[PDB]
Amino acid sequence: ATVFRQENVDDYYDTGEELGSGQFAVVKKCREKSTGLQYAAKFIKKRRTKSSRRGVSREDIEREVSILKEIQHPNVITLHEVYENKTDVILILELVAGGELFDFLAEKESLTEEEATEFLKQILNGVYYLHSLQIAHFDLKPENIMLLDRNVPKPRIKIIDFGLAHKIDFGNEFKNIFGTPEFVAPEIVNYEPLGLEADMWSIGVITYILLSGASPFLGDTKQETLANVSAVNYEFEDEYFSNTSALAKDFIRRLLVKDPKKRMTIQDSLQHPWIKP
Ligand code: NA
Repeated sequence: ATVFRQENVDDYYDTGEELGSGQFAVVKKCREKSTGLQYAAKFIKKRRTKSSRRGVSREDIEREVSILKEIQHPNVITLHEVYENKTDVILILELVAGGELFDFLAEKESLTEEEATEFLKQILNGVYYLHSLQIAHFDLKPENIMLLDRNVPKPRIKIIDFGLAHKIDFGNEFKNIFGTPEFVAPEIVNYEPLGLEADMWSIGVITYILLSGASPFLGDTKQETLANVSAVNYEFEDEYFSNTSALAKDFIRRLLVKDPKKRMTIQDSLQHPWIKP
């Protein structure tokens, strides 16, 4: 998939407001001239020279593009097209316009656990699909859980940002993953082999924040946060978890496990009685 479209994107699309700014990536909304349809345009700066640390290596760009090219599931973002100029690879992606799931839930007046599980189940449906493809996201956190559109009765969740996604064909991959300290699994912290299990840890962190609004492993410095992850230093603070069901804590307890091989699997969690009683 090395040679992308080499036309001027401005010839086929108009681009407007910024939607996100990753490092080495900016996302602008855009409208395809030929169809009227709107999309997100992710501009990934190529490093262009192996010595340059301003940009993303081609290998990383090709990895995200071929993982996106493979997936097609209602709970996962769709890739429409890819362009490449002399500075950027441009990913034309499905426009996800409902904002962050947590933003949306922040505006709810109330949230039972029951309501919370119907949004969480969507996340699990999309991860299940990814893992059935032996694809690990590695960057699962609230910023990458979007709503297609909030103004729908029950909105639909979209998993985004496949910049760390990997096909795990050997049962582990061995490389350093630089994710978000609060959500990466202990094995990412300790530069050990990584698998689908790491996403399961991240899911356990999300569920925690989702039910308490507190971050389980968050410390006063980046290294303390990492030390908390690796030590599995978290507690169900009664200040945040007094009215939280036991079945919910058992769910969380089985995902926040340092030994990945003992961590609950995606299909186990879909069968967990907190998810389907
Ligand atoms: Na579905």
